[PDB]
Amino acid sequence: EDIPDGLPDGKLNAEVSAEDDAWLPLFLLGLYRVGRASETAYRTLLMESLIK
RNA sequence: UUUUUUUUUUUUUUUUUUUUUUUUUUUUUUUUUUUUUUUUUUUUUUUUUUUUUUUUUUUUUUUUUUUUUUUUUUUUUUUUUUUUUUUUUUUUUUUUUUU
Repeated sequence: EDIPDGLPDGKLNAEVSAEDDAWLPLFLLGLYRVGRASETAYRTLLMESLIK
């Protein structure tokens, strides 16, 4: 269901990686769970993410 | 290995003794750490007796409203990758015993 014209405002391009797929989608999906937390003491989910 | 009082020279056995002694008593007197005399509330000028009082007052109550120091919405293990579950294990051993 290709979206209508709401294309985001991009920025400049950094150094080309083409290899970070081993962590970057996992990092975003785990950051979703970290954002779902509500206690600062329960921010050990972030530490578990970094350990992972 | 050997041993088994952290016993022992032989003597001895009151951390007793010159002799004399025995109130860490005594000059003789004495014996309220009493006393000039006379006194005896560390009472008193006369008044006086709420460290009461201007009058008025008397929630150190009140603008009107109000009355979870509740609430975006959604929610409700300050659970979870999967797998697991002696903060057990080389093997051999098992008085931190022995000449």
